[PDB]
Amino acid sequence: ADTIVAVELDTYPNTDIGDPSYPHIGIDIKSVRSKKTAKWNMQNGKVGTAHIIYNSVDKRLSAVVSYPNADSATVSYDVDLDNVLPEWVRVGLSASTGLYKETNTILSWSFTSKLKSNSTHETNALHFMFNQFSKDQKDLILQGDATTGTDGNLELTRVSSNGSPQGSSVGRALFYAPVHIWESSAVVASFEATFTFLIKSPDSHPADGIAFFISNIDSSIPSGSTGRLLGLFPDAN
Ligand SMILES: [Ca+2]
Ligand SMILES: [Mn+2]
Repeated sequence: ADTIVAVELDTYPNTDIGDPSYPHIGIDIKSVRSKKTAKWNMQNGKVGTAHIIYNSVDKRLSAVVSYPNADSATVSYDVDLDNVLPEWVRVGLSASTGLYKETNTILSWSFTSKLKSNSTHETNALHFMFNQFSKDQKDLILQGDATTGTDGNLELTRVSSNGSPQGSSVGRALFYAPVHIWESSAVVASFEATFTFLIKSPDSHPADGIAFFISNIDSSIPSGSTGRLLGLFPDAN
């Protein structure tokens, strides 16, 4: 199976797999059962922003999610990602719906990784920023139902022509180039990610959520990962 580290924006509480009884943000280390969660006052139909940060000295994966005019939600988990992830990874966004549904629209996405080595004022770095997506976005690997270009957005899950989100959908977008998160001469490794999202649902119970994830470079959507598994995991272990 894939190796997955993710920050989940979980819109639907599945209490039998350890979700709290409310929408929440969580840190997932190789399991959909988050190592840490925090309550998330999700807003149907409003544009939100998520930030993810980590560095190899502090070994703490942290995330913050907010909306304009509202307080934020934050979650952190102490973990050495070099003991979890391989040396080369791909980064991406994932989303799903199940019997309950929502739009999982990405309006922008940025990522920065830095490897600071032993040699004088070195730094290896990768940075990308999307503030709009075109219909043929060649530097994204789209998987499942994900599409780009509709209103210049990245639609991670299926939406009808009338704009209604569809259930039982799963889709991901990974940045085309592999990302180097560890090197033998590196003295500090760090990354940060930001994405803005629009989760819209005609229903009182939207599902299932959006995640920023880091994976083995050849990661693909696991079989049966619609719904609560967020397109990231093959089971709820
Ligand atoms: Ca859930
Ligand atoms: Mn959850």
